[PDB]
This record gives sequence, C-alpha cells and structure tokens, in this order.
Amino acid sequence: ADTIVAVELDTYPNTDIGDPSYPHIGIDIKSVRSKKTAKWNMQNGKVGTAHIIYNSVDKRLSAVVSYPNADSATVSYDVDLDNVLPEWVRVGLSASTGLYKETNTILSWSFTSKLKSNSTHETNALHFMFNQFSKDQKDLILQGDATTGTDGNLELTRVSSNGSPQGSSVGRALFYAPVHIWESSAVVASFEATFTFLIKSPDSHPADGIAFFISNIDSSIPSGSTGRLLGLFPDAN
Amino acid sequence: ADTIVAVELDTYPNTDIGDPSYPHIGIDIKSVRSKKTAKWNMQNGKVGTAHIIYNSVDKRLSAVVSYPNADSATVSYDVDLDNVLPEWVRVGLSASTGLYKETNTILSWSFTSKLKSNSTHETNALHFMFNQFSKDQKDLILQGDATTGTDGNLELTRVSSNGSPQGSSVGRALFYAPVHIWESSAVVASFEATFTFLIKSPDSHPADGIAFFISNIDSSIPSGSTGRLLGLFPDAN
Amino acid sequence: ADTIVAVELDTYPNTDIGDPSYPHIGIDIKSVRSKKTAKWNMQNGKVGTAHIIYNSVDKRLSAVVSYPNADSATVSYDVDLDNVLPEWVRVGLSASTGLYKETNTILSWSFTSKLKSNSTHETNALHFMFNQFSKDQKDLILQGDATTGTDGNLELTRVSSNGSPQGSSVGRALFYAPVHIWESSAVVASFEATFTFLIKSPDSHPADGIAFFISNIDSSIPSGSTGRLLGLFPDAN
Amino acid sequence: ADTIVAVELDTYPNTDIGDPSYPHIGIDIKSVRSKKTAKWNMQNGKVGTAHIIYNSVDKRLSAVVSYPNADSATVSYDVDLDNVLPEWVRVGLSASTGLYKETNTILSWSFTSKLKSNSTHETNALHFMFNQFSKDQKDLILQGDATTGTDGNLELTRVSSNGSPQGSSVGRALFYAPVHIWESSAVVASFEATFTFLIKSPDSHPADGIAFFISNIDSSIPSGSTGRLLGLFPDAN
Ligand SMILES: [Ca+2]
Ligand SMILES: [Ca+2]
Ligand SMILES: [Ca+2]
Ligand SMILES: [Ca+2]
Ligand SMILES: [Mn+2]
Ligand SMILES: [Mn+2]
Ligand SMILES: [Mn+2]
Ligand SMILES: [Mn+2]
Repeated sequence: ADTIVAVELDTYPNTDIGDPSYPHIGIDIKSVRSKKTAKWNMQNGKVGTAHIIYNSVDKRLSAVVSYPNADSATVSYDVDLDNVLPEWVRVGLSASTGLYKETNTILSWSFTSKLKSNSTHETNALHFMFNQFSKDQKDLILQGDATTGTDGNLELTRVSSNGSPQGSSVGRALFYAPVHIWESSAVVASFEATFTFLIKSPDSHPADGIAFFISNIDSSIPSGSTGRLLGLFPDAN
Repeated sequence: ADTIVAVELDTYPNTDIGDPSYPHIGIDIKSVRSKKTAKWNMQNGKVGTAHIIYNSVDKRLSAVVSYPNADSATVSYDVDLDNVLPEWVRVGLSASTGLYKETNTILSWSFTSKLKSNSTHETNALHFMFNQFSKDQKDLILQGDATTGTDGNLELTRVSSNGSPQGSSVGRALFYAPVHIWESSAVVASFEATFTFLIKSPDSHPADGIAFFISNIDSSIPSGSTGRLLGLFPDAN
Repeated sequence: ADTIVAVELDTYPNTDIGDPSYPHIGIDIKSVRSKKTAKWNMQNGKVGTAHIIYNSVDKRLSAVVSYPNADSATVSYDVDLDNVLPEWVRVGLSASTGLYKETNTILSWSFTSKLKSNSTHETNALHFMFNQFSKDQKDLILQGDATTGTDGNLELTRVSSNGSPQGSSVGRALFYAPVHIWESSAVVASFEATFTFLIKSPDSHPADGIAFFISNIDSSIPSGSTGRLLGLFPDAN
Repeated sequence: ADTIVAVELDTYPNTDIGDPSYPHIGIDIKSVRSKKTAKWNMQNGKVGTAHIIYNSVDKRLSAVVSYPNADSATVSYDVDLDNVLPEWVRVGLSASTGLYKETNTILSWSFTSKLKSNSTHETNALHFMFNQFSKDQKDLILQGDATTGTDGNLELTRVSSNGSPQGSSVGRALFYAPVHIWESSAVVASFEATFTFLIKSPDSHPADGIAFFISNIDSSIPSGSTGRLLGLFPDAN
C-alpha cells in the first residue's frame, strides 16, 4: 500500500533480514532490506545530525550522519525517485523500539524542496525548519506514539516520566503540507533534509532506529511495524 | 466567526462603506472598513507586485504595491497581531467581483514566517514560493471560484473561456499548512508575503479587488461576501 | 570621517557620556551617546543572542537581545538610514575593553539584506551565515585585535592563552563584500542580523561591550577608541 | 596559473579544439576542451536559464540549460572539486566574441554555497542574488569589457550604442567576496548557481559563448582569451 523511500539510522543489527553486524545507515526503497548501507559508529547518548540530499538531474539519494568530534558515515544510492514516488508526497521521521529500546528524540528538523521550471525565474519552493517543537504543533501529523513539547523536543517513541525508553513503541511525525516533488515542466527538482537526534538507551543493545522517509501523502504506520520494521514497513520483504 | 487581518488592493470605491473615491490599498483588521488606506494608481491590465511585512517587535503591518516603471503606494498600520489573531493561522489570497468585474489573477506568491526563540539558534521557519500553479495544487486549499493551472496561474475569481471576467464571483486560496505566528518563548516573530497579480477588466470601473489575508485556520468564505466584501467579511460593519 | 550606525551591547555604565547606571543595549546613530537605550540584564559567562532588524518602509531600527531562560531586552529607534548611510556600506561587529575587561567572543553571525525593486520579481539579496570561523576567514576583514579560529570562534578583543581577557583591546570584523542598502528603483529594502556572543569577565565590572555596526565601506578603527568608545567612535561627542 | 572549473554555454563549434559540430554546453576542468558536452539547441534572441549544482558527497558537477517552451539540455561530470580548486575561490561569469559575435547579456545571477560542519547546527552559508545590476555594482569585480547598468543588465562583452555586439571582446564579472568551498570539519559542502542570459547575434553563426566559472580568488582574464577561449583559458590545450 504505502510507497516508502527512507534513509534509516538502524541501531540494531537484524542480520536475518539483511542488516550488517553493526549499527548502520541505509537507503530503503520500498523494503526494510536496504539497497545500500554503510557502518555507522553510533554514539549512545550523543546528539547526532543527519543530512539527506537528492536532485532529479543526478538521481542519487545521499545521506551523511555525524556526531561532533567524530568522522561521518555517508551512504548514497542511484535511484530515480520519479520512478518510485508519486509527484505529491509527505516527508517525515519515523522510529521504533521492540524488545530492545532507546529514546528516539528529534531536537530539530529542516527540509527544503525546490522545483525549478523551464520558464525564466519559475521556482516553486517549500522550506520548513523546526528548532523547537511545541505541545500543539499543528503543522505536524503525529502518528503512533510520537509526541512534541517534551523539553521542546519531538519524542518519536514512548519515553516514561523518568526519561526511560519503552519497548515496542513506534511513532512518526510528517510535515502537514504535501510536497510537490515532480512537475512536468520542471528542469530540476531537489530536496535537502537535516535533523539532529539523540538516541540514548540504558542498554548495551539499543534498538531499533530512526528513519527520515518520503511517502504517499496518506501514509500511516503499518500494523506490526514496531521493532525492526521502523514503523515504515508491514513486513521484512 | 472568522478573525481576519487583510491587506486589500481595492479597485472599486464603495464610498458608502468608507472607501475613498479612488482605488486604494488598505489594512483591514476584522472589518472591511480599513483602518488605514492609501491611494493606489491601479493599472488595468498590468502585472503589479504587493509586498506585505510585519514583525512582533515593531508591531506594524506595512504593505507596498508597485507596477513596473511607476511609483509605489505604501500603507502601514500599528497593530499588535498577537492581540488580534490566534497563535496558529492560515494565510491566503482572496478576491471578488460583484456587478462590476475584473480578472483577479495571481501569477506568483511567496511567504516566509520566522519565530526566533530565546534559546541560542532556535529559529522555526516556514517559507513557500509559488511561481507557477498546477491544476492539482495539493498544498493550497481553494475555496469558492478559485482555480489553478489556467496558464499556470491562480485565478481567484471566475473567468470564462474567452478570458472574460465574470461578475458576482468570489474565490480564496490558502496555504495548506497552519502557520505558527506566536509562541511563548519567541523573542521575535515576523512574516513577509509577496505576490504578483494581474487585474484586467473590459470595463472602465473594475471591481472589487484582491486581498492578502491571515485568518483562523478554519476560515471559509462568509455567505454573501462577493463584491465589496472581498470574500473576507460577512457584512460591511 | 566614518558614518556609523550601531546597536551596542554596552556592559559598562559610563554615566558621564550619557550611559544609564546599568548594562544596556542602545542604538547609536553617529555618536556613542545612544539615541535610545534599554536596560540589559547582562549575564556574565552566558551565551546571548542579538537580533537586529530594519526595513526602509517603517524606517525603524530594532534590536532584541536574549539569554536562554531569561526575558529579552529590546530597543527601537525611528530613523531613516537612507538619510544617514551611503547606499553601499559594510556591516560588522566591534568590541573593546579599557581598564575593565571581558572576552568579546562571537560564536555565530548571520546577516540578510534584500532590496526589492519595482520590476516584477526583481529581488537583489545578500545572505551570509557563519556558525564557525576558521583561522583564515578570507571573507572577513579583521581590524585591530580581532582574531578567528580560536575554538572556531571570532575573538573580537585580545584574550591571552589562559582564556583571560586583556584590557585596552579593540577589534572589529567586517564582511568582505559591500552591501547595497538603497537603490533608486527599490520599493523596499530590509536587513536582519543575528549574532550570538559570550561575554565573560573575571571581574565584577566587565567592560566595554560589543556592537553590531553598519558603516561607510572603508571604515577603520578610530584612533583611541578602546574602552568606552567601542572601536566605533573617535570621541564621545 | 589560474585554476578554472567552468560550465560553458559554447555557441560556436570550434571542431579543431574538440568542440562538437553544434552549440553545446560542456564542463571544463582546467582546459577549454570540455570533459563532457551535450548538444544545446541554442536560441538566438531568447532568454535562457542555466542551473549549475554540485555537492561534495556525490562529487558530480551538473548543469541544466533551458529556454521557455523548450526541452532542456543537461550535462554532468564526476569530479571531486576539492582535488581541483583551492578551498577559497571566486565564482563568476565570463564571455567572449572573436571574429563571430553575439551579445552576452546576463539578466540575473544567484549563487548559494553551504558548508555543513560536524558540530550540531554548524552551517556556514553564502547566498547572493542579482535580478538587476546597477552601474556601480560594488560587490562585483568586472574584468575586461564587462559593464553593468545598461538596462539593469550585465553586458559581459561589448555592445555598441545601437545594441550591436562587437567582435573580439572578452569580459568577466566575479562576486566580490571569496567563497569557502572546503573546510576540514565540513561533512557536506554544496553550491547551486543559476543565471539567465540573452545571447543575440545579427549573424547566423554567433560566437563564442558564456561560461559560469569558479577559480582561484585572484583570477584575471588570460591574455588572448577572446573568441574560442571564453576569457577563461590562455590556450587551447
Ligand atoms: Ca535493524
Ligand atoms: Ca471597495
Ligand atoms: Ca559604556
Ligand atoms: Ca567554441
Ligand atoms: Mn538496517
Ligand atoms: Mn476599501
Ligand atoms: Mn552606552
Ligand atoms: Mn566547447
């Protein structure tokens, strides 16, 4: 049903569904089994930053994840998103926990989309930036366990009062307005997304991860997508 | 019911509801009877540009309207919008015709809103720019007779096949996402809107005008607001 | 010689040249004796943020200074900068120490200038943002004791190896490119500047302050402007 | 001496130095003999738009050129600019005429550069946009025959009073401030340039072309680079 293109920051190695044996960042085109992955030296309790970029001329989705004072992890995949997504999509962040858990806190999120047409100066653009989230963020569609305002952050999965992450949680937050990613007279379409996150677990094996995703506008959390499916896919195919 | 703050480009002098005897630009705070107006040397058939700016430190809503090769018209009004509007609003463009008519074509529209909080670097922003409108613009809520895609323009009021404007028409287009204009820890909130329009009438007395407005998110066209009420107000009080 | 318009964050009350008896923020139009001031509850050792805005329609220069978890200080002054500055100016940050001292560290600085002409879509813009400063920042003109790269920050006045601020220091940093602030067919000109700073003194009476300023392009530090003159004015008239 | 990376809009086929037999767009890395070209259906007397993009993660320089109501031409080349250019560069536009000629008019030019560091939220950016050029554009370095203000346009090569293009002309315009394109803790560096141009010749064989280029900051026009060398290269090697 949903068409999902996602960049996952997967904290738990589910080697049985194709994950590598370490935290990794991957590019998922309609399947949790990433088309490409790169080792990610995930840092528990540290604030990281993910940058995702794409443009219709190169047709390459690339992502860079970094932590202050550390070397970055980057992954890229050649894919023509016009062939995968609808021309109107919603963008969001998703995260889950399963038997293992972690906080999936988002501290800021910005996104810029641009469609440059062939008429001179005909640029259509959408840009949003959230460096703080209020309890009543009317421009975000929160699905599942996702909540805003707790310390001005967006908590994608359930965290109990004493800051503790809860297992079997799944939450997503999508920007309210549809995003136009293809248009017939557009000569170049591009987007850039950036978000900082804080993944913290009391456990030595945090799970499951955070994913920036683009989907059909009506996307909703698939039943049973807690844990390894990142609140994005119905199954592991 | 609706709370409306609007900058009107009024093409027809309804001297009986307080308009001056000439085309004028005015600032309307909850009433069609503008709190302030300025003479506008409206140019039939020429593309104009309106710029509207406001920031919560100065609490002054200002608008400048110009035509290429001509002198601008500007109007400003001191008003604290925190005291008039809700903290979440929708922004839009509205226009109408009555017994007299004109095309109320919008060729481009950009808007930028910013809320700078007191935490270091905590900026929340929303920016959209439309330099072309497609027939299925999913990020715009079109109300009344407003349509998009005709020559990539947004036609706020009805235009028949042979380019002719129709009387008694009213249409509005609002950006889909709510806009956050006040937040408790914001030290400065500001917005800037710009739109180019083309008002053309076969008649010597075009009517009724175009208005950039900000309203409660659920605003809808008031019954009977064609003509002098600009699709914004229920009556002329 | 130099034409200076500056927003000062004055940490030391020189009541003899008109300062009030407390830290204050003020708007200086060609004189160190501010045209308007507001009490500033300056916080030693804390990172603050200053926002400065202005547009040619309202002709009001306004500034807001804040510290996380604290109430802001704001000051505004009605002034038509077209009547004070040249149409091409350089923008910068200046700071000084005298007998009393403090570190005048700048951690980030962004500036946006826009000139919207009367031709449809004719916007001229300049935007720079520095969230990190490198030792060889070729796009900044550093004058006096100002240095960059120390912890990626810009140190406007001299700081010795052990982090200690030195007295009788004065330094300014200007963006390399001239900024066009007036143009004959411009219907609205506006600018916005933001910078975060960290003023820290071992002493109970820090001095002298930091100032965001706009000047003729060839401005240089006036002789003897350490201390109370903020590296901006030749004398206290 | 100069390090030049340029995207050329070559109007004249100098098949002897490797041009194809038609107008073409090409990517030049330190040589006029393009590393990659694409046929360009150049339209004499029509305003076109060129878009150039690049980011350090993909290391692909791509350009798209279009005319209203026509299909675009696009060319891309895989190149790591960190390995070719200095970390501080100047960006510009260059053009020339030789025995054959054409007007090389620039109507608008925007450029955005971004360097995202590994510290959370550490973005350094530079953005300029010129939609009009004044006779005294102090933020542009004009070299050779380039002049500004004629109809608010930038004329890269000599045009006589009666609008006629002159042969053997060469002119370049560079943005005044150095641009920082690489920095040691940057996880992603990217730029985007856009410019609209109007190439008009009374002749059936216009020459020579327009080029968007990036170079060492001190670049100057090489002697003898009129005609086929586009005011960029000293020779045709
Ligand atoms: Ca996994
Ligand atoms: Ca009226
Ligand atoms: Ca003082
Ligand atoms: Ca050639
Ligand atoms: Mn995985
Ligand atoms: Mn009126
Ligand atoms: Mn003072
Ligand atoms: Mn060539």
